[PDB]
Amino acid sequence: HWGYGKHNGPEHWHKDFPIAKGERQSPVDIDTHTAKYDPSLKPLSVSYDQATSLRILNNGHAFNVEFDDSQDKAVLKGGPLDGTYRLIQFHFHWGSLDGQGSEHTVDKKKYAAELHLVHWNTKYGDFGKAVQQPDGLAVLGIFLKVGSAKPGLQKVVDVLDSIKTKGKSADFTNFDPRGLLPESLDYWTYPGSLTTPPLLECVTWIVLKEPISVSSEQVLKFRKLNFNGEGEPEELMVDNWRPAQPLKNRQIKASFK
Ligand SMILES: O=C1Nc2c(Cl)cccc2S(=O)(=O)N1
Ligand SMILES: O=C1Nc2c(Cl)cccc2S(=O)(=O)N1
Ligand SMILES: [Zn+2]
Repeated sequence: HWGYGKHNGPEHWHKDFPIAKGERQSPVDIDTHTAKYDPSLKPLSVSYDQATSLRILNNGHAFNVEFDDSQDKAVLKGGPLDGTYRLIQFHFHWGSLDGQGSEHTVDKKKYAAELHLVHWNTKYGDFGKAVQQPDGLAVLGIFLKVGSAKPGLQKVVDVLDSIKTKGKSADFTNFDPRGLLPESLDYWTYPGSLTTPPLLECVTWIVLKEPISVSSEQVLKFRKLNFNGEGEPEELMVDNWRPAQPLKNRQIKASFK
């Protein structure tokens, strides 16, 4: 099964998922000098006030905080998007060391981690239908650097002990994802894909320019999670990131000068 090890990692994924070598794969390096300001891009609208978190799951690849997406409660609109996209889950990718972990890079710089807030286009009715469409998902990507703690992350950090191993879940209600956002919503955007199998080319990527700061202790706790199930040999959940993929025939657009 695919993963992040030497014998099942990103360089192997194309054998089961040939779209891994496709025309709009993610992540990519964001070359800040080549991204063009697009004055027709609108401000992002992030409307998370009525978000209903439900559960946190270790799925063997990351941990996902899942939301009730059966109504328009937490939605992303505006920016490059047409229509309304509903928040379904968020998760992170992170490194074994503070010098790596993000999937997107900025002028080849790797951040310590990257947050993905995953939303699906309500015109397709459900997430499974949306991933079959070129405009089915919008993923809001936020970089994490190590410095001061992020207060709004701590409730996530403190439940990770209860979902150490693959397949474990825990109740995770009343979590407010607004506490994970930076001050500015300036962003880069481009068309891409899921960054794990099935690698479907269904994502409008919206990557915020401003990172959030998390503490060394917060990210150290991410690194105590396990890829393995309970009662299996312990393999720390670290370096669960895909490296940058060829940009090919795409342009990255900036919302800001
Ligand atoms: O600014 C840069 N940051 C890097 C990081 Cl964070 C990791 C690897 C390579 C680079 S880089 O040297 O290409 N230039
Ligand atoms: O690793 C990732 N896997 C995803 C899956 Cl499986 C579903 C949707 C969005 C993502 S993601 O591209 O945001 N990052
Ligand atoms: Zn992701």
